[PDB]
Amino acid sequence: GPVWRKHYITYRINNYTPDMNREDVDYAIRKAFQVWSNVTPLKFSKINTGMADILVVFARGAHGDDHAFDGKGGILAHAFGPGSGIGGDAHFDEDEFWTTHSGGTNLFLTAVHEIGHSLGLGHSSDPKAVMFPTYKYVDINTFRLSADDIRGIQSLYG
Ligand SMILES: O=NC(=O)CNS(=O)(=O)c1ccc(F)cc1
Ligand SMILES: [Ca+2]
Ligand SMILES: [Ca+2]
Ligand SMILES: [Ca+2]
Ligand SMILES: [Zn+2]
Ligand SMILES: [Zn+2]
Repeated sequence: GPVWRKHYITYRINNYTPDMNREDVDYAIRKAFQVWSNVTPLKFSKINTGMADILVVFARGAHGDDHAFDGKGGILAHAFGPGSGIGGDAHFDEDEFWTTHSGGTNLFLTAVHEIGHSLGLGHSSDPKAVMFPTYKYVDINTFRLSADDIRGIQSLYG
């Protein structure tokens, strides 16, 4: 399907969850982008004003697209594949409790998966893949993409 046709990609954080320290949100998102730039030719840059390729949004319930959120649990986040406008954007359900650790829902881990979608990946049937569509906490300090994730992304880029 669709991929970004350029190497320099921008992101912007639209708003911040009150669940976390601001700096921790910035760092979780930055690290999640780094996971993918590690294994592709892409470069990601945070911008503070204007139109970014990938807008990161925290919202609850109905929030202006065809993917209303469902309160605590269930759908944690969703993202749109590469394209103009809302293409690339990643939305996180504010009815979750976002964290830097094993409590609540880990923002970094969720964001790695969502950014996969923002870059054009679909879901994997392999439970070991970050793109497996079921949330399960794993240690973030030593996180690695599965072989399936790497072959998926390198089928699109590089
Ligand atoms: O992209 N959104 C989805 O696939 C919807 N499922 S999810 O929110 O439980 C979810 C989100 C992110 C994960 F890493 C795992 C599960
Ligand atoms: Ca939810
Ligand atoms: Ca966009
Ligand atoms: Ca919340
Ligand atoms: Zn949405
Ligand atoms: Zn998904």
